[PDB]
Amino acid sequence: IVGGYTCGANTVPYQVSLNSGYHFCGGSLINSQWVVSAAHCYKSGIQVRLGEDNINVVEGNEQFISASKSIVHPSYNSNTLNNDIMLIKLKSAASLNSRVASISLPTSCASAGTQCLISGWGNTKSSGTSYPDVLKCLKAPILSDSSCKSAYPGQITSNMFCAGYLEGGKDSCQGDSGGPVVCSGKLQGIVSWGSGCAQKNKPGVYTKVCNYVSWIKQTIASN
Ligand SMILES: CN/C(=N/C#N)NCCSCc1nc[nH]c1C
Ligand SMILES: [Ca+2]
Ligand SMILES: [Cl-]
Repeated sequence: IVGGYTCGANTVPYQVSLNSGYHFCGGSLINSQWVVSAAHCYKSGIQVRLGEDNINVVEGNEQFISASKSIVHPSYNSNTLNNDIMLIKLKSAASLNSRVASISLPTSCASAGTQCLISGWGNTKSSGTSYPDVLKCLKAPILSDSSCKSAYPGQITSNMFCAGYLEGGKDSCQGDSGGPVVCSGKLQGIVSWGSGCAQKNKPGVYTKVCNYVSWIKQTIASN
């Protein structure tokens, strides 16, 4: 997260770190046994880390649970990033509490202007590189479809929305991938892609989760 603030330990209790020897992607807990992330975060050997603030220090609220099953969206295209969504089933149910909690799926799609909370352990600099160890937060509005398409001509599908600031300075970045965009207690987005981070007229591009709710519920019900 560039131009954000320190969330505060366990204030984003649905935020997960995906770990393969190191944090490499975020995710969102949507029930005791399932995480939503980006398809582009897919790899084997995933350990899901919940109750995390400092990902380099055991602080006392962590649950470390291995993935049993990953499911990349059937229609994921790694070239266009269309349908950038993946489900991870945990080997055991997470123990749910104030610091480890599922986030609600949307019943309706969110609209441009809706303020959202974007979070992750990604890079904090526009130019150069510094990884925070504690979770960073950004309040960002959803941008209009027309702005998003003007910013990235030829690239924005019906499964994508822009959120952030066309003036730049405030964005998601490298390592925030797969992480949540929450708007009024609902998971409306997944950190998917962008052009650099926090550049003028190059806002963050998010997976539009409301399009995927029936696939998510169907998949959970049979897996
Ligand atoms: C992560 N999504 C973003 N939000 C915004 N801006 N940032 C876009 C670039 S981040 C770095 C990168 N680019 C390709 N692969 C990787 C890991
Ligand atoms: Ca920790
Ligand atoms: Cl529009």
